[PDB]
Amino acid sequence: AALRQPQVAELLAEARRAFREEFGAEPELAVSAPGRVNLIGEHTDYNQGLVLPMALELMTVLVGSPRKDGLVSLLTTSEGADEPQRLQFPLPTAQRSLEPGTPRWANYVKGVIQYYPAAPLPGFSAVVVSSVPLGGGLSSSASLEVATYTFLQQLCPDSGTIAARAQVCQQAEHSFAGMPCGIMDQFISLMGQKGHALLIDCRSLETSLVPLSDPKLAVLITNSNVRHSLASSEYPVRRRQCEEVARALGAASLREVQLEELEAARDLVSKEGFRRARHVVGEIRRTAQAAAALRRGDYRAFGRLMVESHRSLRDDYEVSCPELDQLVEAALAVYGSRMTGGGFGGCTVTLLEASAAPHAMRHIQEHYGGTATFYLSQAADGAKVLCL
Ligand SMILES: O=C1CCCC2=C1C1(CCCCC1)N=C(Nc1nc3ccccc3o1)N2
Ligand SMILES: OC[C@H]1O[C@@H](O)[C@H](O)[C@@H](O)[C@H]1O
Repeated sequence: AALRQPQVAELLAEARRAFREEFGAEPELAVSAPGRVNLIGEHTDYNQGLVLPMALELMTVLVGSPRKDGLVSLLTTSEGADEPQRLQFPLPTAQRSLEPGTPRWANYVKGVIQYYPAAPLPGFSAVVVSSVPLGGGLSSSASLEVATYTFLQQLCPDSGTIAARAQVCQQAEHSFAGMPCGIMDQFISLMGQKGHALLIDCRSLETSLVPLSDPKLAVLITNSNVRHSLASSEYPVRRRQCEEVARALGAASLREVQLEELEAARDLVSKEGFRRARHVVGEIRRTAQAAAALRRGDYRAFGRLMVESHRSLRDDYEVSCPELDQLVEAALAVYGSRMTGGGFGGCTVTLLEASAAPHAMRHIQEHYGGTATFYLSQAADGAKVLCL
């Protein structure tokens, strides 16, 4: 109906024309980094827990060339970017360090350059494009962080690990966008592989690539086209009260605490507090079950754990919103459905039979009060490079 096609050949083609227009030469490099859907394991990554994301064909592309003048020149063409669409700045030095400011989309690139571990980092000219809906809950900011990082490696190869690069991109998000994210979005955008979900242990940083082949099974992502104020503001608050519980219970994280251990600890925590822990502590177990459900290829089954996720995010972690609750109702008539990412708006993810839709999308559009947009998501590759 209103399914947005990933248009990735078109997206690279656009970036290249805009580059040749803007800088008077053919760009030497293309990189991409995907946005992401989390299938299951919400608000667990910063509780040293488990997540089961996959990477999307929705991506951010940098096309660009090194410079010799030690300065960075950026053009973005992504419609929703705040103005101006261009920014230049000198590379940071021991004296001058990059600072967050205006425009906001540039803060992601600045952050990553500021924390890039390797040297010498030369200047560069780049066009930035993205088919990741900006602020839609599919990690537009992680795709731009990891796209930038991936471009910096072509200018000055790091001798790093996947985790060190994820932490760089994550620090850019903390310091330059004031968003105190865990490691999920960066990790999946680095490490995603076509036809696989990526089970991440956010305690050990051991990762599994779980085949998601079977073409009988689809993932429908539905953009609510809503972002509530509470989003930016309430994520840190949830994180802070996850620390208080861990503090009180002598646990270095909520990973190390067990549902039986917290049931017996109702006395020692807020009703807000216990409700947030029964989600996390719970929400870890079900991601482990889901993982072991995918592997066994039971796609009805971890419906339950997915719908169970949603209920718990909505009733216990209190980070759903009426729009998310009702896209779920609309779809859940499909193996399953739940909010995905940080919540207070953005997208749901629905695990249906490929054949089922586009009845899901006749029905969601015609039973969602807001504006639905759809992606039918193949599990995608992570960060990529194409020499031009
Ligand atoms: O305002 C917010 C708060 C919610 C989270 C968030 C945003 C904005 C910040 C900059 C203006 C647009 C919206 N952008 C992103 N991600 C992003 N990915 C991009 C890829 C290419 C170009 C620009 C990009 O911005 N995320
Ligand atoms: O599942 C909740 C997730 O929210 C994301 O939007 C954030 O970037 C992740 O680190 C994770 O905390």
